[PDB]
Amino acid sequence: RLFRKSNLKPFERDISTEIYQAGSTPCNGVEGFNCYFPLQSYGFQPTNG
Amino acid sequence: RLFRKSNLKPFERDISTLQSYGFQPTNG
Repeated sequence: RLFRKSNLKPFERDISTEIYQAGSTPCNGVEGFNCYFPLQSYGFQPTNG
Repeated sequence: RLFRKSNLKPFERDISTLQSYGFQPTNG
């Protein structure tokens, strides 16, 4: 997760995966110019740092 | 909007993000 509505309390986890709205204009649940999905993936390499 | 850090100056709008609103046809 990279975006959230607010901060997270200690020992609290969240499962819901919806597009995180940041600059209004709801994106009808897809990636948007203002609102952005907080759930992304890592890229791992065998020869990275 | 129902929550904010402080009061809003006149003729100032904010786009940063908020709760949805419900309408009924047979309401008051």
